[PDB]
Amino acid sequence: SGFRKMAFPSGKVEGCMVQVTCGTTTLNGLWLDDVVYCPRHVICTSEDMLNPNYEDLLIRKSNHNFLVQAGNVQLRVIGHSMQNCVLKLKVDTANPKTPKYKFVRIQPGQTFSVLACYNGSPSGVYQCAMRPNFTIKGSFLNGSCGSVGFNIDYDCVSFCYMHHMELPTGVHAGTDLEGNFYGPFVDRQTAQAAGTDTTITVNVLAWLYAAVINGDRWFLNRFTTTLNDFNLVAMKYNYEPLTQDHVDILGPLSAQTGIAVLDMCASLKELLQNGMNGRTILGSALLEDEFTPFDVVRQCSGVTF
Amino acid sequence: SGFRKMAFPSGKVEGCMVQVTCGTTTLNGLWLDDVVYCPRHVICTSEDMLNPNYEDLLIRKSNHNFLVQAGNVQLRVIGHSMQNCVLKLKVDTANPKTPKYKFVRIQPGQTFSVLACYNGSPSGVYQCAMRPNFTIKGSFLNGSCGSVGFNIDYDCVSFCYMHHMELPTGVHAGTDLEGNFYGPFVDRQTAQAAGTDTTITVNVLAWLYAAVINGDRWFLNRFTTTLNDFNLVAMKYNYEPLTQDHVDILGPLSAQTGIAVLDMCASLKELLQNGMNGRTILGSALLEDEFTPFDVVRQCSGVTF
Ligand SMILES: *[C@](O)(C(=O)NC)[C@H](C[C@@H]1CCNC1=O)NC(=O)[C@@H]1[C@@H]2[C@H](CN1C(=O)[C@@H](NC(=O)C(F)(F)F)C(C)(C)C)C2(C)C
Ligand SMILES: *[C@](O)(C(=O)NC)[C@H](C[C@@H]1CCNC1=O)NC(=O)[C@@H]1[C@@H]2[C@H](CN1C(=O)[C@@H](NC(=O)C(F)(F)F)C(C)(C)C)C2(C)C
Ligand SMILES: [Cl-]
Repeated sequence: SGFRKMAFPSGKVEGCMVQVTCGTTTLNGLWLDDVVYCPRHVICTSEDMLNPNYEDLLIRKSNHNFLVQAGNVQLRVIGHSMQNCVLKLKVDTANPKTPKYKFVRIQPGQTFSVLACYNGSPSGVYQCAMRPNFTIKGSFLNGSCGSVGFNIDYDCVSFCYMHHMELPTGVHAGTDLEGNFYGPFVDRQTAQAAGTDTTITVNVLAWLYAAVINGDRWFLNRFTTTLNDFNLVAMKYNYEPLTQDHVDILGPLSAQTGIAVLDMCASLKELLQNGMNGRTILGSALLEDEFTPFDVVRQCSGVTF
Repeated sequence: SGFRKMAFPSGKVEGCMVQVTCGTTTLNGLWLDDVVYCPRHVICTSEDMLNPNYEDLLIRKSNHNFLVQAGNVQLRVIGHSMQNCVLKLKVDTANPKTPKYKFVRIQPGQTFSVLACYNGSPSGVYQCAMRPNFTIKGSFLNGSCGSVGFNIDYDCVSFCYMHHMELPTGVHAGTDLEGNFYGPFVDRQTAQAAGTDTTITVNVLAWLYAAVINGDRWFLNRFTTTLNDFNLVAMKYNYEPLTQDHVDILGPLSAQTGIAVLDMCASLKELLQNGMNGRTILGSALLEDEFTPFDVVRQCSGVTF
């Protein structure tokens, strides 16, 4: 029992982190086989970053201008190319610690672990959600760029996020490993704001199931609701619409607790309309939306990697 | 910017986890050099655990009765001994992945990372505090026993916790790596309850400093207080006394923000007396006490390992 925000074990990703330096700019890279992936703004000075022409800056660089270090060892760069907002440095040595891996573009509402890194060295690991407005609520300082986000499925590391920038409100934005941004953001130092965020309804329901599994049952009411009537009420409180796909994904938790998804929807509607009245659920005074249905099942079933 | 509950990177500990099986009992062990450390109740059946005589059960076991597995590889056991609540199995192979390490007994109020494991395989990592009542608020299922808690200091892993049991309220108890329990608990299935818990004051202050560093400053008032007057008020709200040692440990955050510890104490006193009035601090509606002063400095300075 107990329910905690839990990250994936980071060891398979720790073995892939390197430092990339171009002139006086240093940030983190991800070394898989004989390629190092890092944010393309490694090739800018401070002044370049207000309106950089990356294609123009990269034409003036050659392989030897990229200093890649794996702990104390320099890796010799033997090719370079830009893909969207990511630089790919081919190196003469394959990383012997490369795990089985995939590059995946995640959907808003999905969670992942971030391995925050500085100078190619791991600082810490924590769990994030891709927000509906395409930001993450991270913890990132200057030097963190090229830190990565990932999921593990048994032996396979699915890389989904590379860190690039901080937006107003101290939220974060970055790319998939093909260098395409999540959301409407660009890698330029100019005024950019996230859209209005929305609460990930399907994740709040998953967490109420987690609360029932742990014996926190006070908020269960005697009512059901229709999907249509639930969605009209959720809309008012800036909750995402709940779709039939979301109901189907909640099926395993529903089956395990014996509580129909639309009965839990009736309980969530009463919490939104009436509040929590100074009570907590799983130790929280606010409804939590950064646990997916799969995160709840993994943690409450002891899935390992 | 941003502030998150962050765990240590787990890779150095992931390379030490093994499975130990004695009869039909399986749990996790920690393999350092040529020794495997695990909870001594690996040698009990279900029925033994209501009132076990561990010395008696262990005299009837020999080396070959302990099945240790490191992934697919069986490690041959060549000696065994009991130290307090921990079994030590000597094996014929040194773990080539053994990090620089120490065994340390932590103090209440200190934090550590737990690597939750099942069948010798990592499931997840999260950050805990040793509560004043010698429990942790973990997430542990049947099969998690012998999961470990640790801190990292550059290259050195300080192991502080081995998991043994779950108490009422879904809190957790275990031993240091010398097999001595934290708190008054015993490894027997009998009625045991944690004492009344208390809030770790020095950690709440550390987190209010973290809030100021991140630009959440609404709760700062124009007052100071004396250590004596603060402690009389804290006592009422089941906060630990703040000692001069605690004030000295808060010195670096105090110096960085320019806010004297006793001025922050005046702000905390007003939050305890008046509440938060539906506002949040660093996104939380409750005062958080599981960040140490050192956790705040590491995260807000980007300390790496
Ligand atoms: C990253 O370049 C790094 O760590 N380099 C060593 C850095 C990470 C960033 C700094 C503070 N916390 C973080 O997450 N990223 C940047 O500095 C990016 C680079 C330049 C401007 N960057 C920003 O993050 C801007 N943000 C914006 O301009 C805004 F508003 F659009 F988001 C700030 C103002 C420096 C935070 C790039 C976008 C190329
Ligand atoms: C551990 O033995 C394991 O994982 N084995 C494979 C297991 C971990 C435990 C189960 C549920 N969540 C957990 O953290 N520990 C135990 O079963 C211990 C063993 C027997 C009784 N144990 C308990 O944790 C008891 N607790 C108590 O009796 C109490 F109240 F004192 F705490 C429960 C009731 C099974 C939870 C030992 C103490 C030897
Ligand atoms: Cl909260």
